[PDB]
Amino acid sequence: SPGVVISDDGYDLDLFAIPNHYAEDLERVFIPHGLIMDRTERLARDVMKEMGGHHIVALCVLKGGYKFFADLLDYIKALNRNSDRSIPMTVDFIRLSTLTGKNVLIVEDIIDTGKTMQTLLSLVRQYNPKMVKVASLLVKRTPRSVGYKPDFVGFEIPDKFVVGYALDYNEYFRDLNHVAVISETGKAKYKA
Amino acid sequence: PGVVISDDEPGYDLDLFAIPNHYAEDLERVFIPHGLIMDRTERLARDVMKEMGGHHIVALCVLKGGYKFFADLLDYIKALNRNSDRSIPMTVDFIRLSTLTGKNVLIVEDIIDTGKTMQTLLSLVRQYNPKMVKVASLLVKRTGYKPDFVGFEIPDKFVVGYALDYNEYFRDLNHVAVISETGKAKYK
Amino acid sequence: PGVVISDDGYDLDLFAIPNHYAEDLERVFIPHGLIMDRTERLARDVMKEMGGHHIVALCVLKGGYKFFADLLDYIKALNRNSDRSIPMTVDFIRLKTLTGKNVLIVEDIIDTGKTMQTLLSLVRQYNPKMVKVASLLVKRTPRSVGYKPDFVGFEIPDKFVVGYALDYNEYFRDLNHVAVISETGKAKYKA
Amino acid sequence: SPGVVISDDGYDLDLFAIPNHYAEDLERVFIPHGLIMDRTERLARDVMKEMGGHHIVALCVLKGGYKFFADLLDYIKALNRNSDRSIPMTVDFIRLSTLTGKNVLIVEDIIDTGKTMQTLLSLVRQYNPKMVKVASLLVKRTPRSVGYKPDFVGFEIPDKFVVGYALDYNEYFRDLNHVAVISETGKAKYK
Ligand SMILES: Nc1nc2c(ncn2C[C@@H](CO)OCCP(=O)(O)O)c(=O)[nH]1
Ligand SMILES: Nc1nc2c(ncn2C[C@@H](CO)OCCP(=O)(O)O)c(=O)[nH]1
Ligand SMILES: Nc1nc2c(ncn2C[C@@H](CO)OCCP(=O)(O)O)c(=O)[nH]1
Ligand SMILES: Nc1nc2c(ncn2C[C@@H](CO)OCCP(=O)(O)O)c(=O)[nH]1
Ligand SMILES: [Mg+2]
Ligand SMILES: [Mg+2]
Ligand SMILES: [Mg+2]
Ligand SMILES: [Mg+2]
Repeated sequence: SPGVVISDDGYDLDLFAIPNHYAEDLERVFIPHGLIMDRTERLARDVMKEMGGHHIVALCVLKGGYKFFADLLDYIKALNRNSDRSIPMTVDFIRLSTLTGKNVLIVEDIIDTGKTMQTLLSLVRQYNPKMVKVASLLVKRTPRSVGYKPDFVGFEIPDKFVVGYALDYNEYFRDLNHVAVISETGKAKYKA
Repeated sequence: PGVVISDDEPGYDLDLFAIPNHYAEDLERVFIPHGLIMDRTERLARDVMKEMGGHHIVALCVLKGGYKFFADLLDYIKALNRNSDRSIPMTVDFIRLSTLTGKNVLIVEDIIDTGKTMQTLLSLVRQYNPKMVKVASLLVKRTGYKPDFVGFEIPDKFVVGYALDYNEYFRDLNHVAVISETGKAKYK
Repeated sequence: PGVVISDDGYDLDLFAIPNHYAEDLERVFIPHGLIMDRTERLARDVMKEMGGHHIVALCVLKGGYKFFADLLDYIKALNRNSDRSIPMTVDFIRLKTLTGKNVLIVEDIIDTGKTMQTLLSLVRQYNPKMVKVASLLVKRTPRSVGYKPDFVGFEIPDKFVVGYALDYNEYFRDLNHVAVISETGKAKYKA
Repeated sequence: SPGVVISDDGYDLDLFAIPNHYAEDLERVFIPHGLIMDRTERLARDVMKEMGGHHIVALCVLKGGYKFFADLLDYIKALNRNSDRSIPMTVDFIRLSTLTGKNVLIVEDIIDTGKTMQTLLSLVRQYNPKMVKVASLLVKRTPRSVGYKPDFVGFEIPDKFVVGYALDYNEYFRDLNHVAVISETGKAKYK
């Protein structure tokens, strides 16, 4: 499954709640915060359906997108809360030999080209894990794609630079809970 | 007109969201996920404080149904009043009325179909001489009355989930989804 | 008797409180989150004792709608994971079809117990199958007639509380915590 | 302020929502999940008042306590969301240079002996940040303490081994949302 597909055919900024200091820094809102949560909940169910059998090593990729790792884990925890079974789980943050013979879940916020995840997978596999599966919230339909496709995808978004929820721009838009396309005004205002 | 959901867009495939297993064959598509509703409802609260709130607000919920939306909408409204340095008094009430005279009356509805409910309701409310009468409807069914505040404009399909029910079923369904012919015959 | 708050709450400066309500409160008895956690368990106690026959949830007016909405949400949450289509009736009543029904009366606060005793007397003449009362708050008061609800959220001291579901002359609705009103705020918002 | 003080002098398990597979693994619930959130919300406000405004560096200490770090930041980001000002913020993790000239906030889940923090504070202060302040969800009231006190304290708990929310035990109890006292059955089952 390609996940929730958003074609090239989001929302107007006036239809949702937006921080006033970001009003001119955004073009449109692609994915409202609540829509992310609902999809993330289903993602957690998909993961726990196949991977959630026993002990899980959930790896968060750093840096950028910790909010998605936190929310995904909460939904996963909520499922364990009603499983009639005490299930242990390892939670760590990649940027070692603990992964050997484990069910590893790599969690990423966004995959653009796919170079990051391809490098990361070719390194985790250098050890001896039972299996490595990757769950990503966002996946760009970009011509810059190397070809990689995650095992779990939340949203498939157009090839536009997005901010909000878990994605920041020079450590801005962290208080922005919606996934939104940055504008040239915001891109320039928050330049490093 | 609010968040428009056109006829040509299919909505959301049931495979993409969390749905009660007992409602699996009873739904066709998910139009509006629960989180989408809350986000839109949050903005609607801001729109209410924009045009209203200059005077004492009387929040009117209409029975039956839509109490869930009335509850959520007021929560966002009360949240806006929390960040104010002024203690805002607000009156809540439920109808099928002397309290309305000289007040800003907000009639909260979950869905508008034929529009006959609101037309009959408006006329009676403005008889009691309010300072302002406005209507907040979560859903407007594309089936000559237009609300002041609209959450979503949905196609002509019988929807259930979130505040909306069918023979008191689908109350546990948090998403606004289109009912199927199976579910229609099932819970008739 | 549910969570017991003895005569022996919290300081206002330890929680998130509306600045305009600073002088109007003495103490915070029950933070909003603590209400939610207890309400969640209450909903399970209801399903374990009333989830046998179709439930007619009756909300008592005025006040207590917020507790009614939250209680139902946790109830509906249990129905989602039941793998069964469970129909539920919701309705409202005031200071005044139920025959052979499993009726759940939802109240926010029981003080003297006169309201519920009167209500229960009225409902039982329609001859329902079962009547049970779930109250969020129950006061330890000498003015109590002796009535005890089937489901209790919190047993609180004999103090006039506001917040969450309880208002005072249409004030304190934005207050999410159950808190004791002060003489300052009570005289400030008097009608 | 010493934070919300829980005396040695908690809540019964039968009053709150608790997973069935942890039933015999717990003695008593000290802090329900919702109570934590209400307190964490106030802490975030204290933080933003005192060290907020401009740029801060949020450091989470590994391992454990990521949950409290996530929730505290959510409340912080909620504050910045309604501030009418674009506030930048660094989020980072560290396990025992960018910090220099910045407002460093160390976020801990629990402080017991205080050996972890005094060591951590000494290292961070070497890089001459503009200031270093520490927010701990739980401060364990114990004579084993070195005498260190955080700038921000959520709860001052008795000297009992607690699990839940952000405190795990051999990677168990991660699904437990309430801070509860572990039993001997659970301390041996998850050995
Ligand atoms: N804020 C923001 N950052 C982005 C975006 N696209 C790429 N990046 C850069 C980083 C952010 O984590 O991701 C690259 C993943 P890779 O191309 O597969 O190696 C974007 O739309 N928004
Ligand atoms: N569950 C469900 N109920 C509906 C729907 N359309 C109409 N109704 C009937 C009721 C529901 O509250 O509303 C009527 C509004 P009116 O025709 O303008 O007076 C629908 O799509 N779903
Ligand atoms: N806001 C507020 N109102 C209260 C309180 N105690 C009593 N009341 C009045 C009403 C309910 O609002 O109590 C009637 C229940 P009964 O005495 O058992 O018949 C209180 O602490 N706060
Ligand atoms: N699950 C649990 N773990 C604890 C507890 N007390 C200490 N620890 C261990 C670790 C944190 O997990 O404490 C280090 C802080 P320091 O002792 O001040 O240097 C406790 O009550 N529960
Ligand atoms: Mg990332
Ligand atoms: Mg209606
Ligand atoms: Mg009442
Ligand atoms: Mg720690």
